[PDB]
Amino acid sequence: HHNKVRTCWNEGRPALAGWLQLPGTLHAEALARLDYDAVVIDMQHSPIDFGQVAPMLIAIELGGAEPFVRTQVNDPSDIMKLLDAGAYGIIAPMVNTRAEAQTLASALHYSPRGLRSFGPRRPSLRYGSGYLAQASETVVGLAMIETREALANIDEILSVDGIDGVFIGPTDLALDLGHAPLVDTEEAEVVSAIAHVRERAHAAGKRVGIFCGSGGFARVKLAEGFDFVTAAPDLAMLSAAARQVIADARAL
Amino acid sequence: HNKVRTCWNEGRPALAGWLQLPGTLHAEALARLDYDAVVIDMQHSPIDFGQVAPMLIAIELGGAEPFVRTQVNDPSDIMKLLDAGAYGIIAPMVNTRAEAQTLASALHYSPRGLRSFGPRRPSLRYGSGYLAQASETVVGLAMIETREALANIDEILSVDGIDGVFIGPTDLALDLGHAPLVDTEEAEVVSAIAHVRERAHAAGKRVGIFCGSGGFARVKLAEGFDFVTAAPDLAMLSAAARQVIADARA
Amino acid sequence: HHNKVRTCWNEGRPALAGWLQLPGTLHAEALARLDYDAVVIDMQHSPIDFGQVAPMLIAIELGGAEPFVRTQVNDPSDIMKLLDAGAYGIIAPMVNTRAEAQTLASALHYSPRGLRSFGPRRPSLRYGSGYLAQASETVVGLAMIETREALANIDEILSVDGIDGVFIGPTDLALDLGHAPLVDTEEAEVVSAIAHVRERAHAAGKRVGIFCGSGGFARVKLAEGFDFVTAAPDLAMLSAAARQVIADARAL
Amino acid sequence: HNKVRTCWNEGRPALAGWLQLPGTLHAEALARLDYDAVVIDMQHSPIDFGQVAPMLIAIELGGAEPFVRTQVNDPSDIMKLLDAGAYGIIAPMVNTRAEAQTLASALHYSPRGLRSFGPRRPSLRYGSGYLAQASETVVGLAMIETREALANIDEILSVDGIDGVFIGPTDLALDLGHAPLVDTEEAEVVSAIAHVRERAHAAGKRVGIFCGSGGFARVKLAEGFDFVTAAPDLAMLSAAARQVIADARA
Amino acid sequence: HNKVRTCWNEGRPALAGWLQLPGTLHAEALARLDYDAVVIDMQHSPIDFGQVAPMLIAIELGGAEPFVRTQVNDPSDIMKLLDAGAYGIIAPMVNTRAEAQTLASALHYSPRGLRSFGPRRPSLRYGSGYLAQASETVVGLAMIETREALANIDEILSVDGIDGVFIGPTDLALDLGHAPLVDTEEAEVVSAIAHVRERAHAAGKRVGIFCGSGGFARVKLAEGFDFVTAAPDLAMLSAAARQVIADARA
Amino acid sequence: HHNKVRTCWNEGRPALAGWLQLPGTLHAEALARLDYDAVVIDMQHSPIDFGQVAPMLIAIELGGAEPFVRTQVNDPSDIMKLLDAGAYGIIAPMVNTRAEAQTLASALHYSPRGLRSFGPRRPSLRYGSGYLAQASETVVGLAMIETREALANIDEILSVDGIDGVFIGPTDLALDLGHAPLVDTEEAEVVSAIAHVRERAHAAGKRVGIFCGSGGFARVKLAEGFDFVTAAPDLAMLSAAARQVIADARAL
Ligand SMILES: [Mg+2]
Ligand SMILES: [Mg+2]
Ligand SMILES: [Mg+2]
Ligand SMILES: [Mg+2]
Ligand SMILES: [Mg+2]
Ligand SMILES: [Mg+2]
Repeated sequence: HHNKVRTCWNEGRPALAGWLQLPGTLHAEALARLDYDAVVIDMQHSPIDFGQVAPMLIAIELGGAEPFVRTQVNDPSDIMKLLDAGAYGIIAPMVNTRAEAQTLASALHYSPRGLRSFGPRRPSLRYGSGYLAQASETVVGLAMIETREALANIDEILSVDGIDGVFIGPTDLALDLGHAPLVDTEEAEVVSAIAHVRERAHAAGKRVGIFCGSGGFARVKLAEGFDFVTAAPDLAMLSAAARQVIADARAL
Repeated sequence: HNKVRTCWNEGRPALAGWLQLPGTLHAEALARLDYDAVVIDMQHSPIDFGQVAPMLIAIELGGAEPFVRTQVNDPSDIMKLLDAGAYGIIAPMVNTRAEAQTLASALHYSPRGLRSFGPRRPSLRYGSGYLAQASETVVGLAMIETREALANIDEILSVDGIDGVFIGPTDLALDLGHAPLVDTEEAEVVSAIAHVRERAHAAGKRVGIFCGSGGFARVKLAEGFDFVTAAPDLAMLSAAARQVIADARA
Repeated sequence: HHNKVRTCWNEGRPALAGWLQLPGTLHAEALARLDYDAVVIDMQHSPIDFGQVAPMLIAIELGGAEPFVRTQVNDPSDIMKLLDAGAYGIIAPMVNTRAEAQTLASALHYSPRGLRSFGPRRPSLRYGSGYLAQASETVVGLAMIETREALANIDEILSVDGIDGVFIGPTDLALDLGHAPLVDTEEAEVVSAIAHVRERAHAAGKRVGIFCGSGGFARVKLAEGFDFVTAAPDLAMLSAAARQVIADARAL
Repeated sequence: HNKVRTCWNEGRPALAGWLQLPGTLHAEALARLDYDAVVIDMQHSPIDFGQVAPMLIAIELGGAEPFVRTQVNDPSDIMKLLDAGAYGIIAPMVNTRAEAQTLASALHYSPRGLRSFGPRRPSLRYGSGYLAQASETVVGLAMIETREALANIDEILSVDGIDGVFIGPTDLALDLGHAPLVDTEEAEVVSAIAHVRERAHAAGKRVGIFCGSGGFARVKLAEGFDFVTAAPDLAMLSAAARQVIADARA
Repeated sequence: HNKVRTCWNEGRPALAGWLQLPGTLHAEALARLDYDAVVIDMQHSPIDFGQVAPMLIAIELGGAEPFVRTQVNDPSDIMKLLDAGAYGIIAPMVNTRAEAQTLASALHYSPRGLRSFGPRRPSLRYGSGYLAQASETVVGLAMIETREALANIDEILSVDGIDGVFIGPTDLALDLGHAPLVDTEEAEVVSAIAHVRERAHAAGKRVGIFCGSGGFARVKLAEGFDFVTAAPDLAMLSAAARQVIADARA
Repeated sequence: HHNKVRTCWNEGRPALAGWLQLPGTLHAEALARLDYDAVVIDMQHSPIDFGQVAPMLIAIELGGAEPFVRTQVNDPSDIMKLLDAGAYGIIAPMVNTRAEAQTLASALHYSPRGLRSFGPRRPSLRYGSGYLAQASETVVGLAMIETREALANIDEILSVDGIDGVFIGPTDLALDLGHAPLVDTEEAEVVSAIAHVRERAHAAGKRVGIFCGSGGFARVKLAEGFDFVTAAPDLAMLSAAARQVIADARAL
């Protein structure tokens, strides 16, 4: 009867999250049982549709981790349907303006605080009769910052009461600033942009998250005071592991 | 051409992946690494027929030979996988000559076996001359994972219509009264594994083995195993995630 | 070769409809074979995606009931794809303005009456060569009224020629008015709002539907002159039935 | 712990749900009611392996022990369900001691049976010490639904590796030449059902029964049945919908 | 009523479609053409149980009798398809009287067979009086596709609980040592096919045959075949696409 | 390592494409192996959802043909998710204005040329390390012209740099102009409209495609200089073939 990421935050500690681009329940449960506070299912840069995300949310919850979704788009009706299927954290792409941040906030909260439609199929099963009283606290909402425009509008995005804060996509931010879309990019202008967003989030009393492609990059981001750190995509970790196993099998 | 059979014909072993996670994306990505084949496990996984079918397509596009470790040595199940573009079969619990003959029966059209004719995907890969070459397009391995199979190894290896045997060493360890540890050092299990390899090669047959690590796979290749699997997608992914979390949390 | 809800209406009788939040064809056919005129598949407050709705529409039609969908969102392209898969009734959420009611109407009718795209895969199989001539009559469209704004705009929503009328969500209307989201809410302000919408729909020569959580509430709504009454969600009926079976099994 | 086995160890019977409708949402909701277990029917339903797999997860999250009534007493099918987190098995058409031995063979690792080792989901629930306790994590019941099974009840009950028997009373009614009515009052069927219960308890074994109603389930619990199912999701939902329509239409 | 059985009772043969492509849309569209039945092939296709279930619904809505050609003559597989609204069964590799008896056992409730009782979809179509008429709602055909089946034709035809036999002429051609060509002119295959038809009609039983073309189907109907399939969705679609491309490219 | 449609165009030859409304991989691979340059999966006038399109794209690529998708809607996030699943051609419906053509272009190209989000799961596997350098060339984008409005705005639609050109839906264009939605319509006003669009596309140095319901109509469109010709829908070809087989089986 608590959001595990929110419990971390209430203790003044960051949350470490997994990141799934591969559909299915077995790896979802296994990774949820490791020392992850949450597991983010990526519905943007993956082949995971609604049909496949639904049982994965169940598997992550059984594993003991908070099920999160990175959506395809900041669409209120998509986000509401994931909340009612037991997604307890939302990362919405391409939040570039206050109005887009208000669109995300609108989907996370029942009236009067937003316009979330009422039919909480799975949250009512998890939280029971006392769900509606605490519904807003059961859900974490992060607006993605991955453009020049979002960078320019960061203080107006952070002024929106109904979002917990922001989630940095460093590779898309690198690409939008005219740099190589490198995994864990340390391009100086992108590093400055990322530090600026982190500073503005904490100045506004808001949370800041970041996508990492490695444990090493995630350690530095945790040391820099990021509230929500993801590492690393199941597909990238599996491909790296398989390459290494093959190299060791084939070695002289 | 069957890429495993090409390895063997060029005097080289095959290195194979091993999938317990359903889905096409990791299947294609691992197929594109330096694997000759990728085995889809339909026994110790939740992969049903519905999920295996597009995975075989994804492995083939990746450039690796799609293999299936079946739930059971059942001829009709094996025939449906062959017609869906499974070009290698590893059948569990082949403990007798008669069970090895049941496996062979499913891999070959009449007169050599009783494979039913309707090759939906092989006829697309191989074209109208598929029948003449059908037996050579498929690799069949009988699993050795019991004391009984170990006792009957010579009679299993006498069946002309299987390429040879595939050692399941965790089940073999368990059936011998030892811990079911992958890549075991247990003296009796190591002796039994070497024995099966020696008997397979003495009978002019191929021998494969399931491995949990690249380091163990290297030794098995050096010992002369024809078909070496390393390592299950789920085991590799869990180990990689544990390590990433340890690096993140210092 | 008739919409069964439209046949009820042409005889001056209301239609009684089922309501499915559980995916699958077996309960869909079984409930379609009961004394329901239609069966609504809920794609908003359920885990039912397009992949799962498609065979359910087939099952409801075989059962003898009119297949309806309550969509996730009033999106024309979503609604058109359901019509071409054999959805013969559409209930669109969050129709708060005339322009939003015009967006719903646009999806239900071929040019010149709307902008429905032509490729009627399943309706052409049901209706045969005479489909295009009667296509608009084969489909029932209802705009959902579940906000203060929709209540304020009810006469402008009802002025849209291409919708059959409106569908009241009483629980969301209760929540949006600052009341408890109760099943079959009788909160006085919500009861007044609901009676107002019914009066305005019938004054405009339009149909009014309502969601019910019970047979008892549905009987009253039919007695009040509602044209389209749903009762009750498969999940709620199944959970209530299971609770009662367990209570009888465990009794002294 | 296996929640049915905990009931039994604390001298209480288990009350179970029964699912013929595929999907996770009703499975979790019913699991969260006062059911000790929820049986997924893979025989008299359209539930295939693809659909059962996430349902077992949903029941476990709900707090109930996930059970499966299989299509057939097939060892390889049963082993794949155990490795997907089925913690109870009800196998149809167990008519002989040999068929009861086939069921037991699938539930236990060597030396006690021939269960293949690769416990994907049980190793996640139970951790690295799963092998030592694997047999106790699983409840196995042989179905009694024929005159033959009734005649062979003592020989079926002599098999040490099954917890006991599960009466399918509609099929038993049909095979005795009576109407296949659930919760039957047919004198001969009631006598046969009481006989099976008496013989199971005399052999120190558990007895279960399929029920169509809460009222019949109450009597079966009062008679000393260890495992009582009431009632199928489809039958409960159809009855509830008929009643709602009758109330709506006056 | 079973629409194939209605044809037969009115002294007419049935013409059937044949589906190797999964999905409901083509299944309903072809069901609405002048086919009496539509066979879903679960052997030489990637159609699993998950995909067959909604296809049976789609064919029934179309107005044609839904049939399944199973992967194997397995009673439990056949019973699950009957309870999902398969109203015709074509079982492969029926080579002996005992195998024909195994098919009959699955199609009939006790006392006539051992069909398990839980008719989910037939009870919705036929209502509470389904048991009394269940056997007549289902058409059962044993496949003849081997020299052995040909040799045992009289003993196969002696089994009262099958409507008759279904010739698989490509497999029969292959097992006789000929090219597995559909609609073959091979003298010995044509003689064997006529022989099976003559023996089926002499025993008061029905005979069906798989055809690759409308022209061959016309001849088989003129020869007195009771159940004629023409032609597989995949073969018809590929031929149609080749022709469209030839017309487009001049 | 080339888009097969783009290779045709670079040789000054048109591409011939298949058209799939039936879900599944087996017919997709079989048709891909015929003398088609591409195979279009229709996600608008079909029951094919994302879950079903994903393995079909794999099957078409294995067959040797370029996998294309006709989307349900011109939605950037939908189009991006198909590109990352190995859709290498996009046909977007209801492009009626320059701004709508700019919305399509925005989804097909990484920054600076558009705003495509970076996570190319399947294109990175096909193209390897040299993908980002050539990413825009790997993808073909066509705006659908199927309304009066699109016809009126054809030169403004064709002025958008980031689209290869346009795709004519002749049946929807017939319907929107107040004519019968006939397969391969030769309604004089529709034939004039279609010739006008073809002339304007080639005057702007842009490509023009067209949907055909027959090989005979496709031959004429190729002879008229259309760059991209589809013929014919799998469902229509299969139903026609089945009718003919039945007629031959039943003939005296
Ligand atoms: Mg609402
Ligand atoms: Mg055959
Ligand atoms: Mg259109
Ligand atoms: Mg084993
Ligand atoms: Mg039974
Ligand atoms: Mg992005």
